[PDB]
Amino acid sequence: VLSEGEWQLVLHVWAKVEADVAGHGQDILIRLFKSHPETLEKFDRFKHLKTEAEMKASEDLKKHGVTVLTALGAILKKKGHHEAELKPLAQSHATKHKIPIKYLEFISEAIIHVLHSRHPGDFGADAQGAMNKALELFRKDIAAKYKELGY
Ligand code: HEM
Repeated sequence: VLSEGEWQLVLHVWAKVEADVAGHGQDILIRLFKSHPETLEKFDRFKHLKTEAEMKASEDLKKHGVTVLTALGAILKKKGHHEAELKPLAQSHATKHKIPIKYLEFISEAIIHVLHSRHPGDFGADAQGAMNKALELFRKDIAAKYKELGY
């Protein structure tokens, strides 16, 4: 589990993200889609986007980026007790959207990359290690639910 100090580093940089949820959402999803094209194929809403410029110009993508980061924010703020927040997410992503745990690892990488780009001062090695731990916890718990339903 993460220590109180680790959660503090995670939430300190996350407070910086909340100042521009939409901007962060775009960078993260675009990074995910470009680095791992197979993830884009999972979104019927975004499959038509063929260039980074098109992705950046999509208000629909920006809207989803907010949805994603808002859900993640609520999870991170629950620190070591995010059971209630994960249930609906793990459920939909396993059976409805069919998102393998590996894709959650990909988006975690994208999140960490964008955080470093936008908040280097509050995202040094210690904060980076803490965020990695928080995102690993997120994936681990979702994975447990995935195994439960046989996905
Ligand atoms: C930080 C990790 C993620 C979070 C917090 C997150 C959160 C959400 C939320 C809140 C929704 C809308 C409600 C729902 O259906 O549950 C959603 C929908 C969806 N997510 Fe995620 N998601 C994450 C990662 C991913 C990844 C990695 C993929 C695909 C590779 C993905 C694919 C989808 C799809 C396809 C939908 C349905 C979109 C639609 O039809 O409008 N998500 N996600």
